[PDB]
Amino acid sequence: GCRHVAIIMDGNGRWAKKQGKIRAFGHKAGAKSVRRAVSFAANNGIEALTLYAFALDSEVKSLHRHNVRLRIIGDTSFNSRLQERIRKSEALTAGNTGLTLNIAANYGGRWDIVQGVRQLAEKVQQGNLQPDQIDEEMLNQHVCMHELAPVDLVIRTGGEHRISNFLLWQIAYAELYFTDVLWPDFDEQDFEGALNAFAN
Amino acid sequence: GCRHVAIIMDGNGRWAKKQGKIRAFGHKAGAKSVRRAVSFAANNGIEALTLYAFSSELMELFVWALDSEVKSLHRHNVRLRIIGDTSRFNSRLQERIRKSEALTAGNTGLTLNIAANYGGRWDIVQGVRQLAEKVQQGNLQPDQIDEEMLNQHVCMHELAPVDLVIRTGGEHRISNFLLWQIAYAELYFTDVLWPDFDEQDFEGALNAFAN
Ligand SMILES: O=C(Nc1cccc(Oc2ccc(C(=O)O)c(C(=O)O)c2)c1)c1ccc(-c2ccccc2)cc1
Ligand SMILES: O=C(Nc1cccc(Oc2ccc(C(=O)O)c(C(=O)O)c2)c1)c1ccc(-c2ccccc2)cc1
Repeated sequence: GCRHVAIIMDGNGRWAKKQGKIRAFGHKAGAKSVRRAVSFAANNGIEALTLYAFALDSEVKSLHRHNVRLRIIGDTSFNSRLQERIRKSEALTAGNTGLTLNIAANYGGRWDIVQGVRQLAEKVQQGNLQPDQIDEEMLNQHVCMHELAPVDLVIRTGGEHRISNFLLWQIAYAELYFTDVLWPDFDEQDFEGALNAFAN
Repeated sequence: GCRHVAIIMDGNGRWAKKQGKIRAFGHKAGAKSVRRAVSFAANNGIEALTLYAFSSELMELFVWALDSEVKSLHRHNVRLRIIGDTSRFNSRLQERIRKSEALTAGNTGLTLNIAANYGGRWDIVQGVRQLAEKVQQGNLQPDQIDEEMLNQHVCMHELAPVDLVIRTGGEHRISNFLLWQIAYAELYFTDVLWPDFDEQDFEGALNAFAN
């Protein structure tokens, strides 16, 4: 019963340079693998896919047309026009009922926790909330994706075995799956394999 | 070149099940493997070792270890720390904890951290609450609260960062152990059950980290 999958997409650059091709060539194949993995998730009743990449404006109409709700997690506070274009893609797809897609942009798991500290750190400095009252269930309501299904499964491609300051709070009970396959190569069968690991 | 290792010790019960023995046999065997992992770490230049048992489904009866192992660890120059929500506990064994720490705090060999009802989420909530008082006490502008700062209020802030997390026993989860602290740590999962995790398995992990 897997509902929320998070992916550290790695090996974009490696994959390209192995073929004697540039940094961007990998990111075009990487963008194609992203889509691949998005249909796969939508078609298998995954409710939430969170992608970490460690311009989108050309994917938006396509994602909208595929019933995908687009949300950006991270520190965007980015030049003012871009921030408004991000809001416009969010709003556009806000009514969609299919897969929820979260793209990490200048995101950090520690930053995420911080942000949430401060939402409470002035829910206090306006005598609204007691230190004593501060608990987990609370702080959780103030971290990214608290409205979404809890993260079940975290996938990292590219062969490294670390979280690298992707989700920290959210991954307390997630399954963690590391494959050497580089992101541009990661396909439906790679994805199913991770899903079966969860299932066992 | 790895300074701080944290270990989720799992597979004690499966280890005994395998031989048709009750859980308790595995626990006794796991106790031995802990001693073995503590020596290894002291004699292989590790500065800090952080140990988290893992149930899930008798755990308390880490009182046994506290009462039986402390004076030996002191003699071996091991600095003993208990991390976790201990406020929960009975007064008298809260004192035993406090007295074991006081005994060993000036030891300059291995720092040994023992997780007792620890949760990575609890750790963070605790760090925060400290700050949330520092706000309702003047002192601190919430403008000011950043990563460096909350870091200083989570467990083990005064030690080298966690470099390597080992989890034995087959499962691929943190299970709410360290969270904030494992941000950049290497994660190492082996199917060896804890009672069988020896020097050679620990060496494998350290050699894996080194690349
Ligand atoms: O608790 C410690 N080790 C330990 C070993 C074995 C089992 C175990 O708990 C389990 C695990 C699995 C199961 C199951 O069912 O799988 C069960 C069950 O359900 O009964 C119980 C815990 C420990 C205690 C104290 C120190 C220490 C303290 C102070 C100073 C120095 C060191 C270090 C480690
Ligand atoms: O770690 C435990 N004991 C222990 C004692 C003394 C030294 C020591 O490690 C060192 C450090 C430095 C040196 C050195 O400097 O050489 C040496 C060396 O000389 O080999 C050895 C380890 C322990 C912890 C928990 C349980 C337990 C768990 C659950 C239930 C019951 C018991 C059992 C044993």
